[PDB]
Amino acid sequence: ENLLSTLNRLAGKQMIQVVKWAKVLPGFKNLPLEDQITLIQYSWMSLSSFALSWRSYKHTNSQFMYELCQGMHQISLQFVRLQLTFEEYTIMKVLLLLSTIPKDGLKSQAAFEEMRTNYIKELRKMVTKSPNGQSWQRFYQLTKLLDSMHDLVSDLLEFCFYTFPAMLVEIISDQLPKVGNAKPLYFHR
Amino acid sequence: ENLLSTLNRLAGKQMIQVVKWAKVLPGFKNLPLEDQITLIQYSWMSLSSFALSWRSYKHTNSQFLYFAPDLVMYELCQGMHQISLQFVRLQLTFEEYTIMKVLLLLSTIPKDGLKSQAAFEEMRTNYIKELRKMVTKSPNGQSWQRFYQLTKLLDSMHDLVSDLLEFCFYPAMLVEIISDQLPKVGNAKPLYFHR
Ligand SMILES: Cc1c(C(=O)Nc2ccc(S(C)(=O)=O)cc2)cn(CCO)c1-c1ccccc1C(F)(F)F
Ligand SMILES: Cc1c(C(=O)Nc2ccc(S(C)(=O)=O)cc2)cn(CCO)c1-c1ccccc1C(F)(F)F
Repeated sequence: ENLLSTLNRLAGKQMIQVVKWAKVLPGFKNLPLEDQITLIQYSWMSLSSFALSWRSYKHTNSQFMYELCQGMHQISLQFVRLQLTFEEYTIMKVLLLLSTIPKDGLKSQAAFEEMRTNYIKELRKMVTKSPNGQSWQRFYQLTKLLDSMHDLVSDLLEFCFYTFPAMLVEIISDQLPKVGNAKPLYFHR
Repeated sequence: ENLLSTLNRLAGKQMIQVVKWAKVLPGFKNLPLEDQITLIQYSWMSLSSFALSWRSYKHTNSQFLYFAPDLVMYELCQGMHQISLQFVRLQLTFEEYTIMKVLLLLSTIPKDGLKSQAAFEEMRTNYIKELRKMVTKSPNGQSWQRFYQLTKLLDSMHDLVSDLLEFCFYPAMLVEIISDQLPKVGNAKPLYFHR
């Protein structure tokens, strides 16, 4: 009984710490607030898998739902193969945040597409400086890894839409709403 | 101890029922979501005063401030009771209430301006026009007169609550119901670098 509760409570501790991180990313809180929410929601499983596999690779050197956990452990091993930088994690994290959208599209697809492109360019630039042994190779791998991140979580998004709150919506809109200062509008001066 | 708790809990019951009402108003949920929130926030005391004074005039014919059927500070309540009496003077229609309510919702903004001042200014204008049209059909006893009164009444509604906005300032509930229908949660399209 106790196990599945704690992971849904750690999931919650982090989902609030993701918001705080995303809200410094350039041009995020400059998106529509509808979209901020949608983009964090849709990404979350891609985002978590990466983050978990990362802390595997960093903390216990890729040592520590076994159908489903096996994937993450497998990626954390890939991280050692690539000797992934932090830079490459934080960028690839952002990219995952922007890799899952609704088929409908977002409020401002135009704004979103610039942001994603902006970041995809950061990666491009960032691997004409940290490859191994040319740049184009490093790019092919980091990209294909981000893709396989979707495949890992491919069939487990419906199975989340169950577990998928009033918590985060508080912290996202928190800083953006702009609450003495009030200007009332009169019909006669 | 018990009194001031219940009014802050009736305030909360209504704050959620305002959201649901606003979200059918034409061109509201078409505003920025930042603005929906700001507009409901800033208006709330203008909005409540009108609504309370209205249920006075409708339910008990302007005798007691009918806070609810579950309930049939006097510096401040005196104002509302005073307005509810004005309502009888004008024999205010429901139409005139619901429109004037919307106008109050769009009558208080931050001096900074909203995310989409342009969008907001069209909305307000749109509704100010509804009034204008709506009192070239329900006056008494010419149209221009009825406008002067309903407008000056919406103004006095700001004066009534003039100094009590700080005292309100100085939640996670409504933010849930506003964004509720607007965010658009199987359907997911993941974006691949290689097909
Ligand atoms: C533990 C967990 C987490 C989690 O911790 N995620 C996380 C995301 C980002 C970061 S970051 C970028 O480094 O801040 C850190 C952590 C998300 N979920 C899914 C909940 O809907 C679960 C969960 C719940 C129930 C069963 C199974 C699992 C699990 F996903 F673990 F398999
Ligand atoms: C009761 C109340 C209400 C209230 O019920 N408002 C309301 C708004 C719209 C509608 S509608 C359009 O018809 O749905 C109905 C009702 C708002 N506040 C202010 C709270 O910040 C209080 C309150 C709390 C504490 C002390 C004093 C008061 C009071 F305002 F009453 F003086």
